[PDB]
Amino acid sequence: MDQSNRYANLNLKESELIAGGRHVLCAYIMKPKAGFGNFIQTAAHFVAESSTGTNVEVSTTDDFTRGVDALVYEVDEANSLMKIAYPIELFDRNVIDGRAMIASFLTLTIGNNQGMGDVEYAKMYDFYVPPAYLKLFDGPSTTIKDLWRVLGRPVINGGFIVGTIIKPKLGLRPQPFANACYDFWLGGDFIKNDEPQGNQVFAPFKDTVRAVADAMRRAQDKTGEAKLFSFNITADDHYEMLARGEFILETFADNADHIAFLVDGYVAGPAAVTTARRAFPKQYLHYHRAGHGAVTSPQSKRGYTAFVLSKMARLQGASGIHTGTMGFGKAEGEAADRAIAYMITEDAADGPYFHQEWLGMNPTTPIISGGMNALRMPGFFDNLGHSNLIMTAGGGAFGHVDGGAAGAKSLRQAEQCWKQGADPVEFAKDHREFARAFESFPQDADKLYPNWRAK
Amino acid sequence: MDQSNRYANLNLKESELIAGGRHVLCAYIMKPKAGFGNFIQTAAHFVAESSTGTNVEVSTTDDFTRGVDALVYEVDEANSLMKIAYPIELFDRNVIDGRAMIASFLTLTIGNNQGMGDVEYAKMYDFYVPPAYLKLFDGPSTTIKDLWRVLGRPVINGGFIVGTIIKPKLGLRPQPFANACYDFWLGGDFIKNDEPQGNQVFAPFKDTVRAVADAMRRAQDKTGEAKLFSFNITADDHYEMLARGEFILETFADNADHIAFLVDGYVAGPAAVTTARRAFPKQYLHYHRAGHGAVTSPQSKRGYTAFVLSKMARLQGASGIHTGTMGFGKAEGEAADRAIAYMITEDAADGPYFHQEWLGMNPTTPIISGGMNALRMPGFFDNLGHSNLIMTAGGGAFGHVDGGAAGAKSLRQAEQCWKQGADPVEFAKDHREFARAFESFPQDADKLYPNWRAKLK
Amino acid sequence: TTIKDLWRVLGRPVINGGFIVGTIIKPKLGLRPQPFANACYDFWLGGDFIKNDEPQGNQVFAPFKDTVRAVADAMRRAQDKTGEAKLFSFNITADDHYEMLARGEFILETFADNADHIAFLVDGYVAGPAAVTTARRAFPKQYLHYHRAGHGAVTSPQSK
Ligand SMILES: O=C(O)[C@@](O)(COP(=O)(O)O)[C@H](O)[C@H](O)COP(=O)(O)O
Ligand SMILES: O=C(O)[C@@](O)(COP(=O)(O)O)[C@H](O)[C@H](O)COP(=O)(O)O
Ligand SMILES: [Mg+2]
Ligand SMILES: [Mg+2]
Ligand SMILES: [Mg+2]
Repeated sequence: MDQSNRYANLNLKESELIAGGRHVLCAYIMKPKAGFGNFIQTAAHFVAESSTGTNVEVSTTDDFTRGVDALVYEVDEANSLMKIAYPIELFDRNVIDGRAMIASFLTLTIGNNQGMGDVEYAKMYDFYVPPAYLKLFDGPSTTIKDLWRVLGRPVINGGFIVGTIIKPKLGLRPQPFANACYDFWLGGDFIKNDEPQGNQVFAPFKDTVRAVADAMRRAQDKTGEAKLFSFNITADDHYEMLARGEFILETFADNADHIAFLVDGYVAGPAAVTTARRAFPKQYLHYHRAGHGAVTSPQSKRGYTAFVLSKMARLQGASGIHTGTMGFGKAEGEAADRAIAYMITEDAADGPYFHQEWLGMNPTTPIISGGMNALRMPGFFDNLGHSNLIMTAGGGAFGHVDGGAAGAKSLRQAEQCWKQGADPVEFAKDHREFARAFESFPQDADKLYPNWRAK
Repeated sequence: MDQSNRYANLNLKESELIAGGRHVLCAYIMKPKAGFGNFIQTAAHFVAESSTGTNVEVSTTDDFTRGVDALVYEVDEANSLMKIAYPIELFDRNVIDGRAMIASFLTLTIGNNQGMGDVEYAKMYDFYVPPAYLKLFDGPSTTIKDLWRVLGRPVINGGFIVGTIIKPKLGLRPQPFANACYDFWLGGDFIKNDEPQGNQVFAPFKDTVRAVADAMRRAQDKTGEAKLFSFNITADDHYEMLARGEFILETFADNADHIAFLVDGYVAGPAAVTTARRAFPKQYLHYHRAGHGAVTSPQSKRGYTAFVLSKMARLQGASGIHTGTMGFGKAEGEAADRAIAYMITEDAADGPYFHQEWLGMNPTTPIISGGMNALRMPGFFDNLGHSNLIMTAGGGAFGHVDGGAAGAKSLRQAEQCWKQGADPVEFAKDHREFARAFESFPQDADKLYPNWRAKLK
Repeated sequence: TTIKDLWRVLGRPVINGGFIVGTIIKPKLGLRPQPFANACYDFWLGGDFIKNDEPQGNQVFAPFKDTVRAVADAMRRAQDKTGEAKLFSFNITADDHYEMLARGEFILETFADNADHIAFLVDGYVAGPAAVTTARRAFPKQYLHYHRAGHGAVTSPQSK
């Protein structure tokens, strides 16, 4: 049944909808399935299933309901483009504090409409949130500044935070785990649990946290420098997350503010992210996005993009989120992904379709990870334009021929090489650890630098 | 770099892995991306990124780590098949009660491996959980039995629960909302919040809960029959969910056991499902899967299938989950989806690759929804084989020409027609509400029944 | 929770899983933490199930947490020795609702991966239904073991 006359108003202007500040805008790449309605008809049903309607008319509908209908206000069949305007009154609010929830946003904009039989596929590429709705989100409470302050760095442009992931992903018992932490910290700043590390039977949570706490104290006493750790506290059970978080902070004691909390936000869900954000607002919230690739991949024409996921995470209150290597690492990513970083860091930025004013909402740090090492870093920073971020290199550090500590220093020197604007191969002649990264990863060295070995 | 020698052991036999009861098995349909390694090489890296390794060798690796490596134990490149065995020691456990978490299962089996550059796509179609890992999951604490008991039905095979969704999806104010609830309950049993309904500014949560609570009392007093309602309590904030849930139960008072709690488990995540499951174990947990289509659709070759999503939901403790209309409704689905229903309801069932014993773990109700009406119901039931379930028809009920109450009765009579094995058109001549469903949805009636008008009016 | 859940842990059929061999640690009171745990290990070499005698808890000569830790170790040792699963029923009876939570919560964390091997015993007749309900609602996933000490005062045929 055709509901275009109700759910479609292409005479509406995007500029006025933004100026109004009473609508969330979303931009989709949608394709109707063969044997049903044309583009606007299918788009109309899409809007219905995403706001106020269903697949048939019902007597219970009144004029007030019609007033809050979402509306397709712009379409371009030749590019499969479909823009929809959602009145902000549609989105659910907390009874307890009147604040917004991303779960309601997801349910309407990217929920049931992903299972429509008359649609072949549809994927959100961008969305706009007006001021009245934006200010109702938590936003980040801790930022990279709080990490800079702990490291004794300038709170403004404090610079690059050298990081790694403890590898193997799983298998290290408590003390072997802590030993690797100590080694890396002799040359680096930051360490995160690999995403699945927690309370495995061969590496009990409390024993590992205790061993790492010891390793931090030993490393700090040895180097005279502050060291950071990001603990995975992900769990199905809200109270398990609290239990883990509380034990960590008590255990680390005077080093409690050296701690970040990692949450697998995509698989555990927004509910888990909000648990950490609200229970531990004074601890850096580290959003790990494992599993996101199922929808965000360009290979997928469903769900939403990495850009959308990142923008949402900032609203949820992620202190930092993985944004990818932007084509310079091992995972799917493009140089154009730099736009994602700007969107989560700046107070004003452009998306693929919408300009977003953030109204002083705190930034989310772009966390760079995925097959990175000292050799690949200069190219990466060139594409982004800055190094005010956290970069973790698991294999890149612990895969160094001279050990984790040397690996750490190679990452440090790689960024110093870019900041000096020096040539990597020439730079290497005065920095062994960086030069030794060439021998550690000769295939990367051969591709990135053609004749590094002779020179 | 090639890691086949470490992460691949094709000499392992599946029967031994199952008999051992120390491995979670997963079956994927994977395709390597062009310009990298062959199938087994790509499969090896996939396993590494899904268990103990990364894209390069590291000095920190010891033999104990190698002892817990996941392993590719079966492949079929001509069919793009890849089976992986995960040692159960890899999966995270709660510090507080030593129980399992689905979040850890997802992180390893379907996490980082979905973003691999050397893989074009990979999708989980089935998984096996041994007893030692299975018993560590919550499982459902409430089942349809408890809804049957309230309705005064037999607790075993209590039969069909006539349901609907309040439509419009959003827009009804508290009392107009409650009025629609009263109308439907005159002929039906069950009503659920549409998935986004909650605390909208035009329909305050507490005002609506109070209005619906009043409507239930009026409808039950009117019909002398018990009536059920499923409230959406989804929220980012764990404490918001508790606040909503606690207010509902107190408000309904002596009808508190008539209440189910709906959670948008896919978009809100397992954390939200577990909050409801553990805070309110005595209330029927209604898992709404909105958004699942992004990965479960056959159009997608990433993530996991609807079968996997449903199987996980049983472990998480869903009292019921939407399983789709199996090709008979408005959403993407196939007739073969009946197998999903069997997997979540039976104590033993076969998946696309693995046989699963549930060891007495409680069943999860298949909740049928999505463009269903009285006309489409007989066909759906024929494919499934039973009607011991909940079916909700929003448009099918409130889209009835004679109103929501008539709509309810049409759904009731439609199911009565299938169990009696009667001819729908002939059945209609003695059942008005069912007959009026033809005139309500003539397009469906014309295709499903060719000359109903001649046989009726 | 039912016997089905105990059968599942023991690796028995969940339907008609059969006889669960059990005992009570004797002396009723007097055993210090390690001698207590030693008796647990001994019995578990041939049996499945062990319950605290009804008054055993936090006596000054057998601190609760010290004993819980010792039994947990004994369970691991017994299970490693026999390759068989072992069950224990801890008395968590108390006047104070929050004491019951404290005992139960400490036990489950301590036993960790063996947490589902634990049953909770409550002296339901003398402590009352309130204590039974505390355990039932706080720990629905743990086998609730109702001990009826004192019941004889009214239930005895001698009493009318
Ligand atoms: O498990 C891993 O692979 C990593 O620890 C990187 O390890 P390596 O440094 O050894 O590659 C990260 O979790 C991924 O980068 C996540 O991907 P993303 O940031 O794109 O979400
Ligand atoms: O919002 C809706 O469209 C529904 O209320 C159906 O309404 P109608 O009865 O009016 O069609 C259900 O939430 C969908 O069935 C969900 O799909 P699924 O069950 O496949 O997850
Ligand atoms: Mg990782
Ligand atoms: Mg719905
Ligand atoms: Mg006794």
